[PDB]
Amino acid sequence: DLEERVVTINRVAKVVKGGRRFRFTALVVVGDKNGHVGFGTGKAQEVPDAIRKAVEDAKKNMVFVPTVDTTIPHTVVGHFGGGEILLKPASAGSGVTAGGPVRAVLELAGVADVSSKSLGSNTPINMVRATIDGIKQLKNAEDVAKLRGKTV
RNA sequence: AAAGAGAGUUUGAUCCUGGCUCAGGACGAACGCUGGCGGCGUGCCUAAUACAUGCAAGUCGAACGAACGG
Ligand SMILES: [Mg+2]
Ligand SMILES: [Mg+2]
Ligand SMILES: [Mg+2]
Ligand SMILES: [Mg+2]
Ligand SMILES: [Mg+2]
Ligand SMILES: [Mg+2]
Ligand SMILES: [Mg+2]
Repeated sequence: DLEERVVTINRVAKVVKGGRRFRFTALVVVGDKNGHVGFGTGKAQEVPDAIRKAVEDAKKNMVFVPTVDTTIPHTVVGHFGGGEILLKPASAGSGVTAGGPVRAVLELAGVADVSSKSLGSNTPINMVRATIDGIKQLKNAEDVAKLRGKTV
Protein backbone atom coordinates (compact mmCIF):
# COMPACT_ATOMS: atom_id res chain seq x y z
CA ASP A 1 0.00 0.00 0.00
CA LEU A 2 2.03 2.94 1.34
CA GLU A 3 5.42 3.07 3.04
CA GLU A 4 6.80 5.71 5.41
CA ARG A 5 10.15 7.53 5.48
CA VAL A 6 10.69 9.85 8.45
CA VAL A 7 12.79 12.79 7.26
CA THR A 8 13.29 14.99 10.33
CA ILE A 9 12.56 15.16 14.06
CA ASN A 10 12.92 18.55 15.75
CA ARG A 11 12.61 19.53 19.42
CA VAL A 12 10.77 22.86 19.33
CA ALA A 13 10.31 25.16 22.31
CA LYS A 14 8.04 27.99 23.48
CA VAL A 15 8.70 30.14 26.55
CA VAL A 16 5.99 30.96 29.11
CA LYS A 17 5.84 32.38 32.64
CA GLY A 18 7.06 29.13 34.17
CA GLY A 19 10.13 28.56 32.04
CA ARG A 20 9.67 27.04 28.60
CA ARG A 21 7.83 24.05 27.15
CA PHE A 22 9.04 21.67 24.44
CA ARG A 23 7.17 19.75 21.76
CA PHE A 24 8.36 17.61 18.86
CA THR A 25 7.52 18.15 15.20
CA ALA A 26 7.93 15.53 12.48
CA LEU A 27 8.17 15.66 8.68
CA VAL A 28 7.14 12.42 6.99
CA VAL A 29 7.02 11.52 3.29
CA VAL A 30 4.96 8.51 2.18
CA GLY A 31 4.07 6.77 -1.04
CA ASP A 32 3.95 3.61 -3.10
CA LYS A 33 6.45 2.61 -5.75
CA ASN A 34 3.91 2.79 -8.59
CA GLY A 35 4.10 6.58 -8.89
CA HIS A 36 2.13 8.31 -6.12
CA VAL A 37 3.90 10.30 -3.39
CA GLY A 38 3.10 13.01 -0.87
CA PHE A 39 4.44 14.63 2.26
CA GLY A 40 2.90 15.57 5.59
CA THR A 41 3.76 17.28 8.88
CA GLY A 42 2.88 16.64 12.52
CA LYS A 43 3.33 18.37 15.88
CA ALA A 44 2.84 16.53 19.18
CA GLN A 45 4.34 16.27 22.66
CA GLU A 46 5.77 12.77 22.10
CA VAL A 47 7.65 11.54 19.05
CA PRO A 48 5.48 8.53 18.06
CA ASP A 49 2.35 10.66 18.34
CA ALA A 50 3.92 13.22 16.00
CA ILE A 51 4.85 10.43 13.60
CA ARG A 52 1.27 9.11 13.56
CA LYS A 53 -0.22 12.58 13.11
CA ALA A 54 2.15 13.33 10.23
CA VAL A 55 1.38 9.97 8.59
CA GLU A 56 -2.35 10.65 8.78
CA ASP A 57 -1.75 14.17 7.46
CA ALA A 58 0.28 13.13 4.41
CA LYS A 59 -2.41 10.77 3.12
CA LYS A 60 -4.42 13.73 1.86
CA ASN A 61 -1.85 15.43 -0.42
CA MET A 62 -0.68 13.04 -3.13
CA VAL A 63 0.60 13.76 -6.62
CA PHE A 64 1.29 11.73 -9.75
CA VAL A 65 4.82 11.45 -11.14
CA PRO A 66 5.26 10.78 -14.89
CA THR A 67 8.05 8.20 -15.32
CA VAL A 68 8.67 7.46 -19.01
CA ASP A 69 11.28 4.70 -19.33
CA THR A 70 11.62 4.53 -15.52
CA THR A 71 13.02 8.06 -15.32
CA ILE A 72 12.04 11.72 -15.53
CA PRO A 73 10.74 12.82 -18.97
CA HIS A 74 12.82 16.03 -19.05
CA THR A 75 14.62 18.62 -16.93
CA VAL A 76 12.88 21.07 -14.60
CA VAL A 77 13.70 23.08 -11.47
CA GLY A 78 11.48 23.87 -8.48
CA HIS A 79 11.47 27.18 -6.58
CA PHE A 80 9.20 27.04 -3.54
CA GLY A 81 10.22 29.70 -1.05
CA GLY A 82 13.86 29.51 -0.10
CA GLY A 83 14.24 26.12 -1.78
CA GLU A 84 15.74 25.33 -5.18
CA ILE A 85 15.87 21.81 -6.64
CA LEU A 86 16.53 20.88 -10.26
CA LEU A 87 15.81 17.42 -11.65
CA LYS A 88 17.40 15.89 -14.73
CA PRO A 89 16.89 12.56 -16.50
CA ALA A 90 19.61 9.95 -16.26
CA SER A 91 20.91 6.86 -18.00
CA ALA A 92 19.58 3.45 -17.02
CA GLY A 93 20.98 1.79 -13.92
CA SER A 94 22.57 5.00 -12.64
CA GLY A 95 20.60 5.10 -9.38
CA VAL A 96 19.39 8.15 -7.49
CA THR A 97 21.79 10.91 -6.43
CA ALA A 98 20.22 13.58 -4.22
CA GLY A 99 20.23 15.12 -0.76
CA GLY A 100 18.25 13.68 2.12
CA PRO A 101 14.67 14.84 1.60
CA VAL A 102 15.01 14.94 -2.20
CA ARG A 103 16.18 11.33 -2.18
CA ALA A 104 13.33 10.36 0.13
CA VAL A 105 10.62 11.81 -2.09
CA LEU A 106 12.16 10.66 -5.37
CA GLU A 107 12.58 7.04 -4.27
CA LEU A 108 9.21 6.80 -2.52
CA ALA A 109 7.69 8.02 -5.78
CA GLY A 110 9.30 4.99 -7.43
CA VAL A 111 11.60 6.71 -9.94
CA ALA A 112 14.64 4.48 -10.37
CA ASP A 113 17.25 6.68 -12.12
CA VAL A 114 17.45 10.45 -11.68
CA SER A 115 20.12 12.99 -10.77
CA SER A 116 19.36 16.21 -8.91
CA LYS A 117 20.99 19.10 -7.05
CA SER A 118 19.99 21.58 -4.33
CA LEU A 119 20.82 25.11 -5.47
CA GLY A 120 19.24 27.08 -2.62
CA SER A 121 18.89 26.71 1.14
CA ASN A 122 18.93 23.48 3.14
CA THR A 123 15.74 23.62 5.19
CA PRO A 124 14.30 20.09 4.85
CA ILE A 125 10.67 21.17 4.58
CA ASN A 126 11.50 23.73 1.90
CA MET A 127 13.52 21.10 0.04
CA VAL A 128 10.52 18.75 0.07
CA ARG A 129 8.15 21.50 -1.07
CA ALA A 130 10.49 22.61 -3.86
CA THR A 131 10.85 19.02 -5.04
CA ILE A 132 7.07 18.60 -5.11
CA ASP A 133 6.71 21.82 -7.11
CA GLY A 134 9.35 20.69 -9.59
CA ILE A 135 7.51 17.38 -9.93
CA LYS A 136 4.25 19.21 -10.63
CA GLN A 137 5.93 21.16 -13.42
CA LEU A 138 6.64 17.94 -15.35
CA LYS A 139 4.63 16.85 -18.39
CA ASN A 140 4.47 13.60 -20.31
CA ALA A 141 5.13 13.08 -24.00
CA GLU A 142 1.83 11.39 -24.85
CA ASP A 143 -0.56 13.82 -23.14
CA VAL A 144 0.78 16.85 -25.04
CA ALA A 145 -1.85 16.77 -27.79
CA LYS A 146 -2.11 20.42 -28.95
CA LEU A 147 -3.45 19.01 -32.25
CA ARG A 148 -0.47 16.78 -33.00
CA GLY A 149 0.50 13.15 -33.45
CA LYS A 150 3.99 12.32 -32.28
CA THR A 151 6.21 14.16 -34.79
CA VAL A 152 8.99 13.92 -32.22
C1' A B 1 25.78 9.25 -26.34
C1' A B 2 27.25 12.68 -21.60
C1' A B 3 24.61 14.72 -17.53
C1' G B 4 25.62 17.76 -10.84
C1' A B 5 24.31 14.13 -3.35
C1' G B 6 25.56 17.03 1.24
C1' A B 7 26.55 18.07 6.82
C1' G B 8 27.95 20.88 11.72
C1' U B 9 27.87 25.92 13.93
C1' U B 10 24.57 32.69 15.19
C1' U B 11 18.44 31.70 18.33
C1' G B 12 14.55 30.18 24.20
C1' A B 13 12.74 28.47 19.46
C1' U B 14 11.70 30.35 13.47
C1' C B 15 12.65 31.50 8.33
C1' C B 16 16.40 34.11 5.34
C1' U B 17 21.33 36.44 4.11
C1' G B 18 26.33 35.11 5.57
C1' G B 19 31.28 33.39 6.64
C1' C B 20 34.12 29.27 8.96
C1' U B 21 34.96 23.77 9.30
C1' C B 22 34.25 18.45 7.46
C1' A B 23 33.26 14.28 4.20
C1' G B 24 36.54 12.90 -2.37
C1' G B 25 40.79 12.83 -5.95
C1' A B 26 46.66 13.56 -6.76
C1' C B 27 51.88 13.90 -5.28
C1' G B 28 59.36 13.75 -8.09
C1' A B 29 56.80 14.31 -1.28
C1' A B 30 58.75 14.21 4.16
C1' C B 31 57.88 12.53 9.35
C1' G B 32 55.74 8.26 12.90
C1' C B 33 54.75 2.85 13.75
C1' U B 34 55.27 -1.54 11.08
C1' G B 35 57.48 -4.53 6.72
C1' G B 36 57.10 -11.15 2.69
C1' C B 37 57.87 -11.68 -2.54
C1' G B 38 57.62 -10.61 -7.96
C1' G B 39 56.65 -7.47 -12.57
C1' C B 40 56.81 -2.20 -14.60
C1' G B 41 58.37 2.58 -13.70
C1' U B 42 60.65 6.94 -10.53
C1' G B 43 64.54 9.23 -7.28
C1' C B 44 68.82 17.14 -5.21
C1' C B 45 61.96 20.47 -6.01
C1' U B 46 66.99 23.81 -1.66
C1' A B 47 73.02 26.63 -3.11
C1' A B 48 73.25 28.36 -11.78
C1' U B 49 77.04 26.84 -4.05
C1' A B 50 82.69 24.76 -3.97
C1' C B 51 85.37 20.19 -6.52
C1' A B 52 89.54 15.24 -3.91
C1' U B 53 89.85 11.21 -7.68
C1' G B 54 88.79 7.71 -12.00
C1' C B 55 86.71 7.68 -16.89
C1' A B 56 82.93 10.93 -20.62
C1' A B 57 86.38 12.26 -28.51
C1' G B 58 88.81 10.26 -31.42
C1' U B 59 90.32 7.81 -35.98
C1' C B 60 93.06 6.90 -40.72
C1' G B 61 100.23 3.04 -42.60
C1' A B 62 95.75 2.03 -48.95
C1' A B 63 98.17 10.81 -48.43
C1' C B 64 103.72 11.38 -46.57
C1' G B 65 109.27 11.59 -43.79
C1' A B 66 112.14 6.39 -38.22
C1' A B 67 113.04 1.53 -34.82
C1' C B 68 112.04 -4.01 -33.91
C1' G B 69 111.94 -8.54 -37.24
C1' G B 70 114.94 -10.84 -41.74
MG1 LIG C 1 26.21 26.80 5.34
MG1 LIG D 1 22.84 37.26 16.04
MG1 LIG E 1 42.11 16.65 1.47
MG1 LIG F 1 62.65 -5.30 5.55
MG1 LIG G 1 62.29 -5.83 10.81
MG1 LIG H 1 68.41 21.80 -10.09
MG1 LIG I 1 96.66 -1.97 -41.57
